[PDB]
Amino acid sequence: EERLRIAQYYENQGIWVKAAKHFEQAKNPTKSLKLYLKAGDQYIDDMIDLVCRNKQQESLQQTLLDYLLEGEKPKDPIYLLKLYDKLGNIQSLVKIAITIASDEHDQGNYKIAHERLFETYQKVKEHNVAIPFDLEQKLMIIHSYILARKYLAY
Repeated sequence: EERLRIAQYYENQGIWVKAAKHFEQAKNPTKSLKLYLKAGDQYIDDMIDLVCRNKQQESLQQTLLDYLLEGEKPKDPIYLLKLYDKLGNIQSLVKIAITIASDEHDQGNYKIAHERLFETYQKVKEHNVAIPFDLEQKLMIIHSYILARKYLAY
């Protein structure tokens, strides 16, 4: 009942790492997302838990996505993909995964691209959504190249 005063007086003490998390437990999703916007990348997972806890609001996920779109340079795709999957949209998952896998394929890392495409294929299969043709075609081509290399090794 008295969360807001505790959070305010704790923020007035000069610290802002634990008071920001307290604003989350203050039954104030707006303040929660507003302060979590300025937090780090490692804290994002916790906000995803908040998405599991406060499904009424829709601005938190949108603004987290907006802040992470232009955040620094491209990062580990699987983190963004799993957080979008927890959000519940798989088409953007396939799109981003295909983009990153194509980048790796052009860089020459066929194994990493194949692994990421297989992971995306399995994730799509779990959600019972029809597998996009481009994803399957790229996975088949890379798998065929890997099999050809393995058979040439024999």
